[PDB]
Amino acid sequence: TERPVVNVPSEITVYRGESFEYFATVTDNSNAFDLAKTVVRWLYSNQPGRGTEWLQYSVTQVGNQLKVRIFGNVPIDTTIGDYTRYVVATDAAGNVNATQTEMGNAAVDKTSVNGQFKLIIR
Ligand code: NA
Ligand code: NA
Ligand code: NA
Ligand code: NA
Ligand code: NA
Ligand code: NA
Repeated sequence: TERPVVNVPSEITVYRGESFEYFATVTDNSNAFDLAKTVVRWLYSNQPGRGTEWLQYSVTQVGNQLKVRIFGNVPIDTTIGDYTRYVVATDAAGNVNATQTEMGNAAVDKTSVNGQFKLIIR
């Protein structure tokens, strides 16, 4: 009950040669966040990820929630396919919606964590 909660589109579809601009939301029972530790990343590191290096995000406080803008410009030559990515949010007290251990276990087991989504390039 102390962890923040992301709502993100389960499948974010982007197209070669086009930009995109999707939104996710974070809520927390404390109403307060660590915006510097709220990120969009691939599994392995706090980075956008190989094959999706153009994936960008921004974090804004709106009232008691976070607005997470997920955006970028997809190069015309980008490789098509499907990638798993993550919105990892931190409340002001340092609680997270998903830990790296939870993320790693889900990736191996083919299960999911809060904030996980599929990024599909067409
Ligand atoms: Na909390
Ligand atoms: Na949801
Ligand atoms: Na839902
Ligand atoms: Na554009
Ligand atoms: Na709240
Ligand atoms: Na961390």
